[PDB]
Amino acid sequence: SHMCDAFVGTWKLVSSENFDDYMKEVGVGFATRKVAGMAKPNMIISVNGDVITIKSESTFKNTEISFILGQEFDEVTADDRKVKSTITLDGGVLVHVQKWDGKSTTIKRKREDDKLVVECVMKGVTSTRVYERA
Ligand SMILES: CC(C)c1cc(C(C)C)c(C(=O)O)c(C(C)C)c1
Repeated sequence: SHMCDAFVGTWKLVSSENFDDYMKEVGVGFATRKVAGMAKPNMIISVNGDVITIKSESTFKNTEISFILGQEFDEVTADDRKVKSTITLDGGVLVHVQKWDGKSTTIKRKREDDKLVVECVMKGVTSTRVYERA
């Protein structure tokens, strides 16, 4: 067994708070914010050896990233930012930092009770998105 095994599974978004404001802070345009904010994605997380894959599937966009912990990769985000991403495990929490254009945002993914909690931070603005097992 692997430590990320707690994250492995198919997850569905059941609540989202302050995501529009998070997206504003990130720089997402009006029309993208409106459509992306309406999305209720399924998040699919799998682990194969050292490689973790996180898929996001919704009516807005289907995204997929695969990565090894601590090793930087290029990511194109759902809002079409080209970012440099590094994901690490810090005391059981997946910490995902995205860097682009001199800016930085951090997305934390945590297991809490039976839920998977995603905290998105851009400067002083935090959005909390909660997922349950699908
Ligand atoms: C528009 C940007 C900021 C964004 C969009 C999405 C969806 C709606 C495709 C997601 C997500 O995969 O939940 C995320 C997560 C990485 C929180 C970010």
